[PDB]
Amino acid sequence: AAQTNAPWGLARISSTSPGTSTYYYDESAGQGSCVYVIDTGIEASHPEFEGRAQMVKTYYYSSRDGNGHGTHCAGTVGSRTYGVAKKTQLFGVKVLDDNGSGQYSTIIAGMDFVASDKNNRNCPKGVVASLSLGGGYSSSVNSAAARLQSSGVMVAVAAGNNNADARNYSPASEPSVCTVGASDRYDRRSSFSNYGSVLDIFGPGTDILSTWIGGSTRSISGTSMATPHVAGLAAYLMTLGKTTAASACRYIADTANKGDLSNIPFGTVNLLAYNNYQA
Ligand SMILES: CN(C)c1cccc(C(=O)NN)c1
Repeated sequence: AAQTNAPWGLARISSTSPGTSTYYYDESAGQGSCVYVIDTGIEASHPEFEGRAQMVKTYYYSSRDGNGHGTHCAGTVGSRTYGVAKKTQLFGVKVLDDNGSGQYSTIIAGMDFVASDKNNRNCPKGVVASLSLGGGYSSSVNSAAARLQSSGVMVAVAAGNNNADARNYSPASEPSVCTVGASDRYDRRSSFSNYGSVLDIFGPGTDILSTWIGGSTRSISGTSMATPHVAGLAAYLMTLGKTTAASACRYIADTANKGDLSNIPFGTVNLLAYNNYQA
């Protein structure tokens, strides 16, 4: 399948060169997989989700996304126009308030929730969790992400946006999950992207167009935007049977475009997520 005039990040993950405009992908499109977006919520009513999104848990007074961040990330995972895996099932877990903030205790509870709740959902091709969030180093937060991965969920987490070593941030620094840095449309490390040995992979993160609340769209930037590209890619590859939740991060690194990014500090992987789709 081909989406003409796609957002640059979708085109990038289906190309060995920057600057293309068509997103090429297998038509299975992540059908049969499920991605939990652990964030500010998801505006499931957005036409771009086509009924494939639903809120399953909130830690606040409402399940509504009153911010937009979670809706944007969910759109990059699986919206029709802006998503990597256009036929996946999206589940929203609201651990962040409408200002985009959340306590670590709540974020941990949300991860534990997904590890259990997935045992109650039909996800025949497997389960992914996308965590476009974090703060300073916490062994408890890292352990919660490790538990979620161990339970059989492909966990993708944002590296963080401090132009610093991700070893000092969580859940970014948890080795057993998939830590995602951000790149721009010219194949440069995004100006804000964290780096370091804990990173597994880079994805498109500067100027990413996706869904927003109020049935809208907008372009924003962050490792929060790169993370759902990788989560959606994992769901897509799992539906194709090429990998599993336990092995998807390594498979994505195995098959990435290698050595093509600039301003990668020595000791950080130079790997850009790539779907390797051949029609
Ligand atoms: C919104 N910010 C700064 C953000 C976004 C995504 C991740 C993080 C983090 O600290 N990860 N360990 C921070």
